[PDB]
Amino acid sequence: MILKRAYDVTPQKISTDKVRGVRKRVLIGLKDAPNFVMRLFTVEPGGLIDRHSHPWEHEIFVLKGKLTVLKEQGEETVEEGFYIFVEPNEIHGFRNDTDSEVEFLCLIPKEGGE
Amino acid sequence: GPSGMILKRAYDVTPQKISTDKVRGVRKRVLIGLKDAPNFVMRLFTVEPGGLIDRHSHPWEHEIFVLKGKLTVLKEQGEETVEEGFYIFVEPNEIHGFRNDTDSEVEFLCLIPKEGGE
Ligand SMILES: [Zn+2]
Ligand SMILES: [Zn+2]
Repeated sequence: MILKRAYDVTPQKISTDKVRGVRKRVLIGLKDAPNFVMRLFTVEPGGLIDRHSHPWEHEIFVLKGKLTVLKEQGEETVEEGFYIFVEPNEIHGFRNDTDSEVEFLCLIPKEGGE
Repeated sequence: GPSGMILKRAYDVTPQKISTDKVRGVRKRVLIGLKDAPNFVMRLFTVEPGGLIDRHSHPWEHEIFVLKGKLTVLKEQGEETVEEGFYIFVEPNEIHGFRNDTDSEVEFLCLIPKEGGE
């Protein structure tokens, strides 16, 4: 059994053509998990995960801040204490329009990798 | 399967009492349940002060994230308390349980493969 403070997992900085101002922690990855993986994302002020889709779902819980969720058309802001279920193949992305860091838990089935 | 995305305040789900031979002082909210989940389910558990999930095991894993409070985790050998911001991975068949030794509610997210129910 693994018990660990999430913050202590080293975050990975992401800065690409589609993702900027984002850090990813893999809390429960493919080494350990037989079916699905647990990640924790931190979105800096102004950070962006641009619209994309994939053949697997997301299950998300917003831990801190106000997260802007991009939809195929339009967007919706939600707060700490919201959960989000993104169906497979649905277009989605994320932005942080606030002045402080936003954090969310994100789980995907193993085929999504970590 | 269906398209779209659900975005919902977890507290809009009513916390339902869990009461079994091996659980007392616990409530649960099913957030992403069997009716919708392709692969795994998301629950939010509330452990009342003094609540207890006795040591047990089952043929599926748990993935847990502690949202609020100090959670005492029961292991096959001894126990360890963790707090908000900790995650826990419980392997299939590993003995585990939980206690809330504090005077306030403890909350944690708990995800299992959907073959284990909701
Ligand atoms: Zn995605
Ligand atoms: Zn269990």
